[PDB]
Amino acid sequence: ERDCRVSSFRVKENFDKARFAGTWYAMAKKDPEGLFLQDNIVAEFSVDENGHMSATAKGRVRLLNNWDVCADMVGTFTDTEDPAKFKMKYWGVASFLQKGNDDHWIIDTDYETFAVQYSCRLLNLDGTCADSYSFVFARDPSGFSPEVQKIVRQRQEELCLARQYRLIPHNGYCDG
Ligand SMILES: C/C=C(C)/C=C/C=C(C)/C=C/C1=C(C)CCCC1(C)C
Repeated sequence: ERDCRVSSFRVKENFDKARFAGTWYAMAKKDPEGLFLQDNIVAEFSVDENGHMSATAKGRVRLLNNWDVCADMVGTFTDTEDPAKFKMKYWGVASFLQKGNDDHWIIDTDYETFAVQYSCRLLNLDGTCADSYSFVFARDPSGFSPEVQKIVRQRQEELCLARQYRLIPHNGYCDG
């Protein structure tokens, strides 16, 4: 039944950049292949006068050589024909941190409690996703109500990502 094609995934209706501004604590995540942020992830979103969205993010990353580093990351977003789908250019303040460009979609959000984000980095020949990442954010570091948890589980299912997220710890590693 349900369609796993990236192109059929619903997104946030009439997304509002200005209401999305602010601090968002990552609560759970579904990792992509390769190096990614491990934990202690906190993102901060901003929208200037011209409507240009940007964000800064802090998170712990395990370098291949076993060092643990706190990554200071920056991302700028470009608008598209869909208010909830953006192209994200990102880079770190330290030269060794990953740089790239990645789609950034806002699956769902109430602006005040939770948000579900999603990025497909590589499409299969059938249109499904072969390499994705998804974050579940909260406005409160204490998490969500059971009521909101139900909604979030729903969205995970529609991303065909159910049963594949892991809880993310916050223990002050990058100053929390
Ligand atoms: C080794 C360093 C690694 C992998 C860093 C990866 C950082 C990455 C995914 C950052 C993504 C985000 C940015 C910039 C802005 C806010 C939201 C996101 C979606 C949190």
